[PDB]
Amino acid sequence: VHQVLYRALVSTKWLAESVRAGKVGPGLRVLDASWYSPGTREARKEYLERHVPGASFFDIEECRDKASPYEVMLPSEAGFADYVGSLGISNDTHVVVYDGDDLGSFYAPRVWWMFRVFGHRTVSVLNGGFRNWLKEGHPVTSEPSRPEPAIFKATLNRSLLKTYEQVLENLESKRFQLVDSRAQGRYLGTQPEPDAVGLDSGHIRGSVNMPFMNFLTEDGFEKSPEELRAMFEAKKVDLTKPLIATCRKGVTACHIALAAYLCGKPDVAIYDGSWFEWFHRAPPETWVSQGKG
Repeated sequence: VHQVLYRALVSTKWLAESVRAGKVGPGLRVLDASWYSPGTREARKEYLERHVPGASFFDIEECRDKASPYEVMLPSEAGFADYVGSLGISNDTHVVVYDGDDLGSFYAPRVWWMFRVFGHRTVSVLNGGFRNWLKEGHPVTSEPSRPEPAIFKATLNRSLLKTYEQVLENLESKRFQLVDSRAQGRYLGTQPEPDAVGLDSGHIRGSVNMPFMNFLTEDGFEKSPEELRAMFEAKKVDLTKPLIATCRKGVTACHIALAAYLCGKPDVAIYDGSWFEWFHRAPPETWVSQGKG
């Protein structure tokens, strides 16, 4: 089972029984892919302390194009491959991803999207994250997880990724819908982009703003299809037409993609470079801010 539409979301209950069943192994690998702004939370430490039994830590910082000047850029296929392989994940395993965000889901979508872009379809996100796992009393541990290495092969699926040149052309073709998942304020230019030197805020021209946190519920669970569908709609985003999601560094843009997929559209592509690279590569005329004119 890989699918026309594979199980994008698994539940806590689901994960718990699998663990109990002794399901975690070569066919099922769990991953913590938590990441937080420097000086706030310590993901890896947090992970070492308590993690779903048998879970591994997935390091965003390690898994990327270390050689690019931009933030968290996709690694190469070989890179990706060796990485996931060492975590004991083969082309045959079903990958479950989670993060510790208080919102319930921040970085997990990113990892989900990363597997897919590299050619794996059997990957899913724990709905309501570690937040929920804990809140429900599921089993936690600090024991070390040491998976046996597996061989994984990956293949880039160019259609789920967009580059600079491609978003630029889109400026003229207008063929795909550009949706921005950043906080309204950063989108509008009213608030500044954090963790950058000289980086101005604002958005690519003709982009639409869809704040990630709007797809989650107070309890930190994904909204329901009916809910998601009405959202894209109220926003004048047509699931029927082509769509490109962007953000700051192509992280929460993945929340646009997962929401579309549970809505039946699995082909939302992600602008990995995002605003960070855009701001440093494009002509200023291509963007706008509710400030610096």
